[PDB]
Amino acid sequence: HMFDVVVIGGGISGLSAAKLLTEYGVSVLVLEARDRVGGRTYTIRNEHVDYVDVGGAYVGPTQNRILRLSKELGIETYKVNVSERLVQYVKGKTYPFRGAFPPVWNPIAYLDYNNLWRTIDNMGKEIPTDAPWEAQHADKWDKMTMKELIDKICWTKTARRFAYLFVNINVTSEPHEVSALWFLWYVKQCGGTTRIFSVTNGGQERKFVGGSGQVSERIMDLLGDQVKLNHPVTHVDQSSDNIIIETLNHEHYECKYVINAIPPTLTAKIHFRPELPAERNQLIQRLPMGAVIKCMMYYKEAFWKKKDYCGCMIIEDEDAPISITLDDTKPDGSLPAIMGFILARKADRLAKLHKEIRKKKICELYAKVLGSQEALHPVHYEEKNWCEEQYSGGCYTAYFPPGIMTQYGRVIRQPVGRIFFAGTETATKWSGYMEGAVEAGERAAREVLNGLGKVTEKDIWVQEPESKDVPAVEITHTFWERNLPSVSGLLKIIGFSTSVTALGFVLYKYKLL
Ligand SMILES: Cc1cc2nc3c(=O)[nH]c(=O)nc-3n(C[C@H](O)[C@H](O)[C@H](O)COP(=O)(O)OP(=O)(O)OC[C@H]3O[C@@H](n4cnc5c(N)ncnc54)[C@H](O)[C@@H]3O)c2cc1C
Ligand SMILES: COc1ccc2c(c1)[nH]c1c(C)nccc12
Ligand SMILES: CCCCCCCCCCP(C)(C)=O
Ligand SMILES: CCCCCCCCCCP(C)(C)=O
Repeated sequence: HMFDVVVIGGGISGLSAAKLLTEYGVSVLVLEARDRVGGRTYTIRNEHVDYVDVGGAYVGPTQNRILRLSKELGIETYKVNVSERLVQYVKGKTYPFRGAFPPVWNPIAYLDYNNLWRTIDNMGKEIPTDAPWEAQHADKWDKMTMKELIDKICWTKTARRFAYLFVNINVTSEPHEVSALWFLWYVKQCGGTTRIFSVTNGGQERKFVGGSGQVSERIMDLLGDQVKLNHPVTHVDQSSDNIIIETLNHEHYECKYVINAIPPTLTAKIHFRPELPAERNQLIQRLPMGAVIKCMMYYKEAFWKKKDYCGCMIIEDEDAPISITLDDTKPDGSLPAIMGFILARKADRLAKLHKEIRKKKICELYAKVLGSQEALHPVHYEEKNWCEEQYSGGCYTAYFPPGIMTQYGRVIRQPVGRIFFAGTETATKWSGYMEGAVEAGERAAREVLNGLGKVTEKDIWVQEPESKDVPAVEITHTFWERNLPSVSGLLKIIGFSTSVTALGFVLYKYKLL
């Protein structure tokens, strides 16, 4: 019952924190609300699936903390399948393709699309990773929704529609719901558009053998009985020098420091004393979670592979259940599966259906999309609705509605007295991700170790050596990607050379050429 540190939450962020503190000889108790660890990562194990991640799954280049943390725990990664053709499903029609983004054949649409990604990334360049509210344009951009920005950026309908999907896919919410400032920041802090969206050399490159649930399971092993499951913290009281923590079953723990390692929306329910600053209380009640239902469809045979598809479908169609999928076949070829997400508005919609109506609907879309009736004969179906996770609030992460970032956002990871705040939402790189959970756990641990006098100020924020197993190849854009004009830019240029072609006709008739 008496510890130096209590960590509230045994997600990756909380366990990381607890694991670091333990290395330093500090006593830590982790108080985990659920009957398991790992939080928004959850590897289910039954004999239908062997194992499957129903929560966070993927890792890739530049995600150095999670790779290092997982490697040290004896967890191996494997590459996501992209040997075959990706597909785009738009307007009833399936378009196979290669590369990260679907091809845009229409020349004007192409300039639009191209300019959209470059502009997302250039606008990002201005946003400080760790102080987005300090952006030169923070106030202006934070007032916009991402729908407004997209519609301001994009002339074509294709580009707009796609960009709205891009939003859904990344922040599992609707572009009208999210600040353009926060969204530009969110893609920036994941490496940019190409890194965030890609499989190869991107955030979706890899998965863990045996599941990402294992990152948390094994740290809980190392911590032994220093991790208590079924202890949701309901009160935290730092009035006196021993902080008193109370759990839902009325147990009391005391400690010198607390690391809050749960998302904002759950932070918002803890009864703190003294009360948190009023900015902070506003902040943490105004960050909603996104909406995802992760659905895994199992088949006997990876029939998509026969048709030369990898199982990655980018599904751009309002009435389709799923938005995006990946092959989820086991690394040795066994238990073939498609992983699909139901995202944003569509998740809230679909969640009101029965499971077997959701199943049926997904199989039908897949038959349609992959053009094969074999899609209608799944051998098993696994799903997790994160909207209905009481100790998660939703997935993958919190979004910032317009206004919130410049109004209350500065204090997102500021300590309140001896309470330090971890959780992926407070990470500055790959925040929203398992990677950002580790950055944030280890940095809060270090904030506590600085307090205990065991680590210096300089040492709180430590950069991760690059993984040698999964190194980061640099994202490059072609000459044409860099320099093609936006639609609007075309018009400017064309006006300049219709004009001048005219003057070369004035000069030619005058004969002064
Ligand atoms: C469907 C899904 C897909 C995603 N895909 C990916 C992916 O492919 N790659 C990736 O990197 N990330 C992905 N993410 C996000 C990733 O899962 C999270 O960013 C990461 O797990 C968050 O870690 P955390 O430690 O910060 O928070 P959490 O994992 O939420 O940990 C919080 C912990 O606190 C507990 N808790 C809540 N309230 C209390 C309380 N009051 N007291 C005590 N404990 C409490 C919870 O039970 C939980 O165990 C996804 C998440 C989901 C749900
Ligand atoms: C471009 O194709 C995909 C496939 C899966 C994901 C994706 C893009 N972006 C994702 C994110 C941000 N999280 C989980 C899965 C995916
Ligand atoms: C002046 C018109 C602009 C020219 C650009 C058109 C590019 C289309 C072909 C590239 P893709 C392989 C389909 O992405
Ligand atoms: C003068 C206008 C015509 C320009 C030709 C268009 C070339 C597009 C190729 C696209 P990428 C090779 C992927 O960057």
